[PDB]
Amino acid sequence: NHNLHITEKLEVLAKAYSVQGDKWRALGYAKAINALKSFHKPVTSYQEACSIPGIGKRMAEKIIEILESGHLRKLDHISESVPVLELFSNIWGAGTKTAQMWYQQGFRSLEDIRSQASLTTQQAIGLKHYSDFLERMPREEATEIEQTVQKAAQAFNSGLLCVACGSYRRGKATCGDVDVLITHPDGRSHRGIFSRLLDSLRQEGFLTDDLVKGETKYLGVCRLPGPGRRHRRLDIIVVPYSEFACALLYFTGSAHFNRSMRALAKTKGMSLSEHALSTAVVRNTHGAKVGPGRVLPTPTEKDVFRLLGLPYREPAERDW
DNA sequence: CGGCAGTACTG
DNA sequence: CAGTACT
DNA sequence: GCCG
Ligand SMILES: O=C([O-])C(=O)[O-]
Ligand SMILES: [Mg+2]
Ligand code: NA
Ligand code: NA
Ligand code: NA
Ligand code: NA
Repeated sequence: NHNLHITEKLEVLAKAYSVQGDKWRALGYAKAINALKSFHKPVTSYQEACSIPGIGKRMAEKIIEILESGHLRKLDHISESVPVLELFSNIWGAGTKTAQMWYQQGFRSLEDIRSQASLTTQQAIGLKHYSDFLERMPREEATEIEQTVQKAAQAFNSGLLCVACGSYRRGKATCGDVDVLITHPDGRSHRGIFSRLLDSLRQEGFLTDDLVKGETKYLGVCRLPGPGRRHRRLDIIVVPYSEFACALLYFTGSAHFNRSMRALAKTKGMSLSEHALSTAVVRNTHGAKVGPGRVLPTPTEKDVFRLLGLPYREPAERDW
């Protein structure tokens, strides 16, 4: 990154808009930041700033003030509430609206939340693990977690396929959580396995808390045995084999990469989800799907790329 | 002007 | 439904 | 916030 002197100032404003609920402006900042981090050289001119995709008049103006002034005046008028809103929205299950409500009600600390806030079941678990969920784990621990799930699943049916996705599959040295995708090549024996799989992982003591228990998605908390272990976020998704490639693609990410790929599909009259890539998709004038297209056959991730007219990208090159 | 990805889960 | 979360 |  040739422009840290810019981005680290911009990230502060981005975070402020985000925790305050200004989602679209924060998205604009996030895109301008990544564009700046991918630039090959320091941006040294206003029109050079305007050069880059994701940088407009407003953003170029801010970069010009930073190079001349070494500073961004807007940083000095960020509301005093933002550090507290960030503290609160780092509770799993509390977002901008809950954080703002707690702030309005006078709460200022996690002690205030603990002693006085009404918490959902999910939020109470997030608060209990507040520090642990802000920490990343070594890649090698994510391996142990994936393998724990795989062995529990394969105890029931040796034919079950289990793949760690997310940042793990993209090759990162540390992971904020573990994402495990499960399917069965026969296209049938994936059904109704959650109850037994989750029960098995609980009997161990491995699964410590459940955040979400849906028919296809589980989100929760695990901890490996022994001393020196922290609680870690674990997501599991079980999908039919017919959807494996799109589910693998979705779950491997990155989030930015998925959104960019899905935006591309839309421009070409298609739609991409975790379930399928569809074509001949009819939408209204607001980009809204009003008529469903046809599912396209996507036996492998490469097929999704190919049908989108894209060169194949290995997971490591999807880390956007 | 208005979209900015598409979906699952919770209560 | 609105809110939050996942990639 | 940016961009079509
Ligand atoms: O945890 C993550 O950030 C992921 O899965 O990409
Ligand atoms: Mg993940
Ligand atoms: Na530009
Ligand atoms: Na949160
Ligand atoms: Na009080
Ligand atoms: Na996850």
